[PDB]
Amino acid sequence: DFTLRNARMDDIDQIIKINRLTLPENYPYYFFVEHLKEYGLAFFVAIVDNSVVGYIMPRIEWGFSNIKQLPSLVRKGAVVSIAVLEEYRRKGIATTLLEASMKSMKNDYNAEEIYLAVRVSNYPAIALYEKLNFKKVKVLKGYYADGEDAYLMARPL
Ligand SMILES: CC(=O)SCCNC(=O)CCNC(=O)[C@H](O)C(C)(C)COP(=O)(O)OP(=O)(O)OC[C@H]1O[C@@H](n2cnc3c(N)ncnc32)[C@H](O)[C@@H]1OP(=O)(O)O
Ligand SMILES: [Ca+2]
Repeated sequence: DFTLRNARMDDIDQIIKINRLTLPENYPYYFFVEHLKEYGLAFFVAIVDNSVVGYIMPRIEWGFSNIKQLPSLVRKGAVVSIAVLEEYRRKGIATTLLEASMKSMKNDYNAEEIYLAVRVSNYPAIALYEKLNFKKVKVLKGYYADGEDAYLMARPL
């Protein structure tokens, strides 16, 4: 009893509120907009009865691989941000969001790998990512504003 669709401009202040409720990393309005315009096909929301209850915001880029050691550039997707409102957690929504985004990154944007950063103490997200075959690649020391470390996590597409 949730449905998944691509995010639209009208979704964004609902998205921003979700972000502010669930996450310390609170991006300004234009940030969400630029990513919706640039990588929209992989940017999904989860809807319950006309309200947004979750989102995933993607990025697509050229960069060096986290999966293999090559001197040349590869096309990568990144999970910039993902959140599901507490009320609707453990229903498979974050899983459905990430799979939908990964599919688009692969098919619409020709990314060959995806990565993200997650707090070393965010054990629910880590568990989620690991169930989706994400692996720990690196520890990013003092990555977050409050000084906490991050796992850089990655997987092939
Ligand atoms: C920005 C970044 O890239 S990292 C930040 C991630 N987002 C946040 O921290 C915001 C606060 N937290 C949340 O919004 C959610 O808890 C999320 C995004 C981590 C997961 O949302 P959910 O919809 O509940 O995840 P989902 O239902 O798809 O769970 C799938 C699997 O993930 C694991 N998992 C998810 N949440 C938990 C949890 N609290 N405790 C233990 N395992 C969990 C489980 O193995 C779960 O499988 P199962 O429920 O069938 O046993
Ligand atoms: Ca985190």
